[PDB]
Amino acid sequence: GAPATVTEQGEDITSKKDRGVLKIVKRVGNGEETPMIGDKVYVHYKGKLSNGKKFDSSHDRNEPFVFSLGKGQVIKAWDIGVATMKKGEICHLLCKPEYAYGSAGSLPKIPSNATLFFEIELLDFKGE
Ligand SMILES: O=C1[C@@H]2CCC[C@H]([C@@H](CO)CN1Cc1ccccn1)N2S(=O)(=O)c1cc(Cl)cc(Cl)c1
Repeated sequence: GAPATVTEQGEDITSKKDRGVLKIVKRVGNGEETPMIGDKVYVHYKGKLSNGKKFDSSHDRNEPFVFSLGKGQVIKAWDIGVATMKKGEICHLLCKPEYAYGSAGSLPKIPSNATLFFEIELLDFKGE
């Protein structure tokens, strides 16, 4: 399925080239611009664990997830991955635990040493 495909065929987008964050662009976005550090970004997403279970979805809340990029408000894989996205892009992101919740996990939903899969749509980004 999609998690296997990003694992096997995704691009390593880490600066360290440690295959900790892998990406496939699923829907090509607009032009060339990507958000910059500190921008307010609006996304829709769904996340899955490696046992196949969906653990979260913004779509199901009927409102986007909003954060300021590059500030550690989200897991490292998201600061790295969303920074690569164009407006309107949809991507798949595979996040090894070192770029997510590590050995601690995040109870109740995220176990220890969890590789996470996301589908992310970048709706908008704006400077404040
Ligand atoms: O960094 C995150 C990432 C990436 C952005 C989208 C979500 C948000 C909103 O739930 C949570 N965070 C930040 C965060 C804040 C507080 C505790 C743990 N993580 N998550 S997430 O991995 O989907 C997530 C979803 C759910 Cl339901 C619980 C947890 Cl612990 C994590």
